[PDB]
Amino acid sequence: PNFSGNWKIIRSENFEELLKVLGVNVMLRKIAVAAASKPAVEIKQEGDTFYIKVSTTVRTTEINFKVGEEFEEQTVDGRPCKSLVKWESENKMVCEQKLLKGEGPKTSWTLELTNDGELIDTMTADDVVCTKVFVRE
Repeated sequence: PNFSGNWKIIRSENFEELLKVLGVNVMLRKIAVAAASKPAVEIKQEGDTFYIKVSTTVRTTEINFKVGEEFEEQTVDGRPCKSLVKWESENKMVCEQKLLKGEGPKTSWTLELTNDGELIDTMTADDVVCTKVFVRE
């Protein structure tokens, strides 16, 4: 199995709390939760090399990485970070993030494919876990 495709969200849990624990103000949180309610997610996987584009109503990020090699991206609250993805198991990658500037709560993300073809995206900030689930278009 593999991750390539266009993915549409089917479940989202705890996203506002994730932003809240990173100090995001209520006005910005409300805007962000609504903007991300139906994101466009596109993944192109070539072996261990990934391209991932995520677009909300007001923001669009593009990341390019190979498993095991550091790359620059942003945290969920928009801070530049150096990231590193490893395979935790066959279907599941986990990313540790380190801020380029300053300090803050520990943040990470994981992406896992299930046998039924779902993509589970987990983001952690401090002690808060946000889970989103997607299916292929």
